[PDB]
Amino acid sequence: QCVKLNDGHFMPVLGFGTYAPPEVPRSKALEVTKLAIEAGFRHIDSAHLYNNEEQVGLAIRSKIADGSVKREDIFYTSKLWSTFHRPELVRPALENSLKKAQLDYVDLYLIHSPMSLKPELSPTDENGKVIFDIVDLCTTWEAMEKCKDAGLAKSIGVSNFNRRQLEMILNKPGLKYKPVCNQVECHPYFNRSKLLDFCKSKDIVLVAYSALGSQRDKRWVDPNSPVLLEDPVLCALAKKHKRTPALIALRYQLQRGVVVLAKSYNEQRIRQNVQVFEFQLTAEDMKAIDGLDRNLHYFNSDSFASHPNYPYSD
Ligand SMILES: NC(=O)c1ccc[n+]([C@@H]2O[C@H](COP(=O)([O-])OP(=O)(O)OC[C@H]3O[C@@H](n4cnc5c(N)ncnc54)[C@H](OP(=O)(O)O)[C@@H]3O)[C@@H](O)[C@H]2O)c1
Ligand SMILES: O=[N+]([O-])c1ccc(O)c(CN2CCN(c3cccc(C(F)(F)F)c3)CC2)c1
Repeated sequence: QCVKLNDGHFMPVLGFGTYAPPEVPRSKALEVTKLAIEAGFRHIDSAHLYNNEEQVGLAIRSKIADGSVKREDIFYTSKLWSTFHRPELVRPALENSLKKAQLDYVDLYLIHSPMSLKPELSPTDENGKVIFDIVDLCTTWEAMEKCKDAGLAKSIGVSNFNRRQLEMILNKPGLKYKPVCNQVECHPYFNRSKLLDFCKSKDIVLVAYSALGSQRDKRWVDPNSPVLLEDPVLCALAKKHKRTPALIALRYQLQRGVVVLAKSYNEQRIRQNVQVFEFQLTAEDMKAIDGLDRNLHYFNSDSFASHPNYPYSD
């Protein structure tokens, strides 16, 4: 089922992850998203960065056209990339994203990250050092507010913000709309409980990404770090409930009132992940998973760690 946003709109509590790396043909994005919708998914998460909006838009419009689903049955998220943080660029980037997906509006538009870059998805100096930018994100937000006001996005939110960055938006002068959510890295090795409480107290949904340990992408993730789905507690619980570690991890998020994203480009696992609605972890199960937290984020950059808006300390 869904959950009510601080704006009145509803968000399905399970969402499909759509990112896949360059080497996965863009055609593939259209298939998987369709299987996702057929399987039961009603929340779809894309981004400009992901470069798959044409197919994801099509996927959706394809399932409206086969009578599977109405449009308001579907919750579609896109995201503003960091080269577009300047307010005069927010709306054009949203419009672009809509035009690509042949769609009238997105349910949710996010600030992908607070790490502003220079107005190239990854702009780079003479040496290959990525070029930072410093923008007042409150002006980015006022621009996001004009997009909601204009019906182009039903709900607005942020992604990758920490507590301090969220407070910055929440105490902006003349604030019109709270962010409805804050999409963040969240899984049992990095549960973000403190930030989860804060978000809750501000009537902000925490949406978990990489809740399955991520795609372990070579650009971002240290190959040393342990594979989430291989954890013995997550594996013990899978047997215990006759399910898979993935399913344990997803259901874990639901029972803390966290909306959870799951990515798969495999038809079996796409169908599997909706079994998350078929079973319950116990109170003991939950405290056991709570114990797994070890302050480990899969995404890393020595480059970005020195960006003035880097969200994690350390
Ligand atoms: N806001 C951001 O900055 C941000 C960052 C990262 C991600 N996201 C969102 O998060 C979404 C997903 O997160 P993620 O892409 O990092 O991946 P993820 O959800 O952690 O999943 C990672 C891997 O788990 C595997 N997997 C999925 N279901 C499984 C199952 N039932 N059993 C076993 N393995 C399974 C998948 O492989 P297969 O594909 O082989 O099934 C996938 O590669 C992304 O699509 C994106 O929408 C947002
Ligand atoms: O699978 N994927 O490769 C993949 C899939 C979906 C995505 O939205 C992205 C893009 N990410 C890049 C990392 N980023 C981030 C956020 C915080 C810290 C750090 C730091 F620790 F690295 F600095 C990085 C969030 C946005 C990559």
